[PDB]
Amino acid sequence: EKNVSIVVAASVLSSGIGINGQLPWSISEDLKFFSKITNNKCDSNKKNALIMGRKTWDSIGRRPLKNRIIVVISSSLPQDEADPNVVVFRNLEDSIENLMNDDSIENIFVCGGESIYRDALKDNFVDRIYLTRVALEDIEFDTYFPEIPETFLPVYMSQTFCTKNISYDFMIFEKQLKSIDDTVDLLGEIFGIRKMGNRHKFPKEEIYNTPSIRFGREHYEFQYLDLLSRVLENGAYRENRTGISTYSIFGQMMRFDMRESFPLLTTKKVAIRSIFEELIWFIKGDTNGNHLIEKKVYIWSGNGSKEYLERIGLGHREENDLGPIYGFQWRHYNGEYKTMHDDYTGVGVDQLAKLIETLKNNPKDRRHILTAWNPSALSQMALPPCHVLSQYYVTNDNCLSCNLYQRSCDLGLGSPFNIASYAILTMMLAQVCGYEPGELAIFIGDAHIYENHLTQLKEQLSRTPRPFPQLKFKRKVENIEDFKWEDIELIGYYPYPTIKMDMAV
Amino acid sequence: EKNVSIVVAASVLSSGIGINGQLPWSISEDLKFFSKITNNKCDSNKKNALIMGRKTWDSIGRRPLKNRIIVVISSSLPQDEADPNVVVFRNLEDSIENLMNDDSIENIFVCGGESIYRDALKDNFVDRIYLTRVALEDIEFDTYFPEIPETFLPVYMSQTFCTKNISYDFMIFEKQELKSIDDTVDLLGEIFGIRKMGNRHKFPKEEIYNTPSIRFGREHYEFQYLDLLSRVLENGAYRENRTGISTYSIFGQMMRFDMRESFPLLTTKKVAIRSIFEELIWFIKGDTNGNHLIEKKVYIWSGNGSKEYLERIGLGHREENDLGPIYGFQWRHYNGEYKTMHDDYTGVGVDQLAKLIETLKNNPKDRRHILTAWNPSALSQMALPPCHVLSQYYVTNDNCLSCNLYQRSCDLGLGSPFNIASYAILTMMLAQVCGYEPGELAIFIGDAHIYENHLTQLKEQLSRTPRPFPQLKFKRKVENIEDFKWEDIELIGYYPYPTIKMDMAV
Ligand SMILES: NC(=O)C1=CN([C@@H]2O[C@H](COP(=O)(O)OP(=O)(O)OC[C@H]3O[C@@H](n4cnc5c(N)ncnc54)[C@H](OP(=O)(O)O)[C@@H]3O)[C@@H](O)[C@H]2O)C=CC1
Ligand SMILES: NC(=O)C1=CN([C@@H]2O[C@H](COP(=O)(O)OP(=O)(O)OC[C@H]3O[C@@H](n4cnc5c(N)ncnc54)[C@H](OP(=O)(O)O)[C@@H]3O)[C@@H](O)[C@H]2O)C=CC1
Ligand SMILES: CN(Cc1cnc2nc(N)nc(N)c2n1)c1ccc(C(=O)N[C@@H](CCC(=O)O)C(=O)O)cc1
Ligand SMILES: CN(Cc1cnc2nc(N)nc(N)c2n1)c1ccc(C(=O)N[C@@H](CCC(=O)O)C(=O)O)cc1
Ligand SMILES: NC(=O)c1ccc(C(=O)O)c(NC(=O)c2ccc(Cc3c[nH]c4nc(N)[nH]c(=O)c34)cc2)c1
Ligand SMILES: NC(=O)c1ccc(C(=O)O)c(NC(=O)c2ccc(Cc3c[nH]c4nc(N)[nH]c(=O)c34)cc2)c1
Ligand SMILES: O=c1[nH]c(=O)n([C@H]2C[C@H](O)[C@@H](COP(=O)(O)O)O2)cc1F
Ligand SMILES: O=c1[nH]c(=O)n([C@H]2C[C@H](O)[C@@H](COP(=O)(O)O)O2)cc1F
Repeated sequence: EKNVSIVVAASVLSSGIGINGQLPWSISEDLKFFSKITNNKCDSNKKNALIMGRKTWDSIGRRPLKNRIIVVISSSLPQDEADPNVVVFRNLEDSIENLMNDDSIENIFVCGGESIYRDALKDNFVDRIYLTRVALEDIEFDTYFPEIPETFLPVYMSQTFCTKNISYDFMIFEKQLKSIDDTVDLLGEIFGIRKMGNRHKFPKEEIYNTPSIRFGREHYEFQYLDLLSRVLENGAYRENRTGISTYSIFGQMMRFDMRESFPLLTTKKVAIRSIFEELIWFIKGDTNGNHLIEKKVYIWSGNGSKEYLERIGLGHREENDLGPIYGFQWRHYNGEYKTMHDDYTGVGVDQLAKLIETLKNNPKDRRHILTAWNPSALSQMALPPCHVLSQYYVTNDNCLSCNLYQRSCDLGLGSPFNIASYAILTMMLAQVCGYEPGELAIFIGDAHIYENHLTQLKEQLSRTPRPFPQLKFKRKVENIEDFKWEDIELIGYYPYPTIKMDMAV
Repeated sequence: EKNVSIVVAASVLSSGIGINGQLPWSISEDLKFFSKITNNKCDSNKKNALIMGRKTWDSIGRRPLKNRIIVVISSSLPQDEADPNVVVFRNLEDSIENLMNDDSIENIFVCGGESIYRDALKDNFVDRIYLTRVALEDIEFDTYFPEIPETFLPVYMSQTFCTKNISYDFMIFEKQELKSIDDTVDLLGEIFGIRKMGNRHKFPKEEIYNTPSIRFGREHYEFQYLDLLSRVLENGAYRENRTGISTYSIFGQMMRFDMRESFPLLTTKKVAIRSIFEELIWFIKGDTNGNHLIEKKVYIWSGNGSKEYLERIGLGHREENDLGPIYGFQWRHYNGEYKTMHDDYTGVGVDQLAKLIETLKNNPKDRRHILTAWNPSALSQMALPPCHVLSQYYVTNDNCLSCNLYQRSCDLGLGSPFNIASYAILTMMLAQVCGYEPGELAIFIGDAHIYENHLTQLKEQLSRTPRPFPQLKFKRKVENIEDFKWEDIELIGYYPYPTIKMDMAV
């Protein structure tokens, strides 16, 4: 009685694993993972057994795998005894004799074959599942990994990795002291909200995304879903300037890798083009909302209407003249603002240009900072800056990381946009300055969920995350303002359906 | 064979537990903790046994404790059989008969007596220790808890709690003698190098981890600082900076501290709290004259305000200690045209602090309570660009004031404890002026680094197990935030480890 694990690499949506007798992809790291997971053993005087079908045995050239024993399921292959590293059985059931006798076999791996997978899961021989989720779906398959039965639950989901612009994930499925916890519970019974742990309660299972993954929430999309869960658990019900009240907490953070993937949420289709258009609108220094409306981007329409402007005391302002906001403090900080039609070339401090110059002239400098919080101009703005401050860091291996402090975070609408936007901005700065993308950390003050999003976000929490996509630039620009939407290629983005959520004005 | 736990409340330094036959303090929550930990059982048809000495039995009025069975060790008390809730034994060894027979006893607690504690530890009967550390040392004791033997290791240390301005901690000591996920993660980290982000944030090795036996119970929020030190020592890249002293640096970290039940002043090192207050009130008043700090015997800004340093950074025209428009000039006169430190700036610039107070007490649920010091127009005029760059403030529904701080650059040896204590004091001042209670303090850090001439010192600091945080109280309620004086601050129950000298990088 020992352990049996399926090892498979399947596509993310349709679970395709093969085409015309070979693999539909070439990922070296996935083969290295197969090797290390099938060689992983405890007793040096024992070997592991790798069960595979006959066509799979043909796929690997009919040659043995070093240090392991291959078990081929075939009804026609001659039961040869010459090779002690390869043995043939007439059916999968008889081949499980590695359990009964043969104490020199430590662990068993079901290594390939749609038929082998299917009748190993149907016969309930499988204890564990090592699944490599590959983000390739618009290709041809003829062999599929069967659907994982409900008796299995996921216990691990790795970060997204990238090979040849292909995103992939690693997941584990499993078939399914107290004294410290008791003392903490007693202290939390004695002290009420006086104990800070009671103010940061762990989210209940009903609001926790994929709860069976307890210790292996490595995929960095969990940094967003778990913040959603924390707000749902501990969020105080509070009113704000809009008619829609929120559930709010104060002081949170999220980390995202940008070396091996692009942090665009997969549990919901995100409008990446509107994000890019808003970001390039910021970079060019523009505050004219009509330039966004003309490009079919309407995210600033609510905060730039005649009624809203007259209500907040800017009735003199033109229709979509948002005032000195993001991109006017970026390029013309402390500049005397008049209208959106005037020429501001030369006035104010160009934070972006000085930032680029310092990033490529003094990388280890600790002052790479871009701010939008200008107390002298807050009254002239249609909306004070939400993503308030950002800092940039050049690693010793020439990667560019970004920190963002955001004073107020609409988790339903604003947060995915902010994640993708500052990811794109860090990538642009890295290309312009000759670096690679690093990490993205977002520090949040008032993180809140609007009450008219509760149905939506909870729905989003029911969807198990998929591996992040990749984002590449088609050309190397000479100035950061020259980026165009056609220059951006989004590779391997297979999200869940769109979740409509109304904005609070 | 069942579990045996000592339960004791002792002072933080000398381990005093009694005086003149009674307790040297009155902490209700600690008695409630004793009750809940001695009543905690699994079988409803069983009871717990509480072993105590005879003088201890006199201290509690010689009356039984509800739902439990008291075991009194005495050589003269009559072995009465009338009370089934109290039983007497002639020695501690015979009283351990609860193990051999009496299956109605689930757990055993050694509940008091210096002699009982001492010969229960000497006889090696004790499995666990529940210790309440009380921060009271300048009083008289006649009864002490014996030294914890080396066979015990701490596994839990709670946050600091406050009762009647007295700080205390809860700790657990234990006597000592799935893997699939870990193996898969290790294999992925072998395949991918620094390509796997986990390998860029490696868990600190035991040799640089403060009190390593506390694995799952690092609740004391001083661990938020020591663990950041450890993370920098583990993953910090060796980097040069504008000073001659290189650092080990990482990017993107955070620390949380409670301010409702304690004051986050580090205990693993004696911190100059007076200099912190003086610098903070110097900021609040709008002052940029370093001589005003030097006159009060505070020399933290001398290095960045010398004639040589000013001439070196291009401010040779500037007077000796004229630091320029820095912290407290952007607070009170933001975007104001700076001349010298002697001129009158009353009215010029934006008074961020005043508007912050007005908005905090007029619109508490507003999401724009922000104080910034990063002014790109004035960076060149500053003797040093702002480190604690931006701060935001939040009013909870229960009328508490919490603070978030983004800090672009963090000297963990010198600057970080000062920043923690300083923004704690500032949040408390704002809370008193606006009529709230102190809440939480979160610090978000960009370049968190350790200067290489601090490595020995901080390592020394990492060898010291943290003590409970002290309390900080104000003696009077001021009418304006600028009226705070050093005499107005009372620091109660601060018993730190000795000072660790560390030189500043200019
Ligand atoms: N992405 C991944 O992880 C993997 C992908 N693949 C891909 O999948 C494809 C091959 O898999 P697949 O098409 O399913 O072929 P198989 O690997 O399952 O091999 C099938 C053969 O196994 C024997 N066999 C299967 N079931 C039985 C049974 N119940 N009794 C007796 N013999 C049996 C038969 O051999 P016989 O005809 O001699 O009787 C059968 O022809 C290839 O493209 C391969 O590259 C393969 C492995 C892993
Ligand atoms: N902070 C805390 O957690 C606690 C503090 N305390 C404090 O400590 C003080 C009292 O404790 P303490 O002074 O140590 O007195 P004790 O509680 O240890 O009681 C001592 C008595 O126990 C009996 N005894 C002890 N050892 C033996 C033995 N080997 N054989 C027979 N009898 C024995 C003797 O009783 P006899 O003379 O009858 O033979 C002895 O006089 C009080 O101030 C109390 O408030 C008490 C409990 C807990
Ligand atoms: C059966 N098969 C197809 C194949 C391809 N990718 C997979 N990926 C996964 N996650 N799981 C599988 N079962 C799997 N199977 C295989 C099996 C082994 C090798 C192989 O060459 N293995 C070498 C790998 C050498 C190296 O890259 O280090 C080894 O030593 O195990 C190739 C294809
Ligand atoms: C022996 N003793 C002194 C005393 C005081 N503080 C301590 N604190 C600790 N952590 N551990 C001790 N052994 C301890 N002992 C005691 C024991 C019980 C009670 C007592 O009144 N217990 C009630 C608690 C009453 C309450 O609700 O406050 C109970 O139900 O157990 C008081 C003093
Ligand atoms: N289903 C989806 O998740 C989804 C699909 C499509 C879009 C799309 O715009 O294409 C979308 N995003 C928005 O509507 C949207 C709107 C505005 C801002 C930024 C902002 C400016 N002022 C704001 N004031 C408040 N209260 N809150 C905000 O967020 C913003 C960011 C995003 C969401
Ligand atoms: N560690 C101890 O035990 C200890 C004991 C006593 C004192 C004391 O001054 O009494 C002390 N603090 C300082 O020396 C000190 C000095 C300066 C600043 C702020 C600052 C301004 N410019 C800085 N440039 C750099 N690189 N780094 C800084 O921190 C600062 C804060 C603190 C530490
Ligand atoms: O980039 C943005 N990110 C964001 O989260 N908001 C949300 C935050 C808040 O829910 C709302 C307005 O913030 P406040 O009402 O505090 O002024 O806009 C707006 C943006 F433009
Ligand atoms: O309040 C302060 N906090 C702080 O951490 N420093 C340290 C951070 C850094 O080690 C040094 C100079 O920062 P920088 O070289 O990035 O300008 O001052 C200075 C302060 F005044």
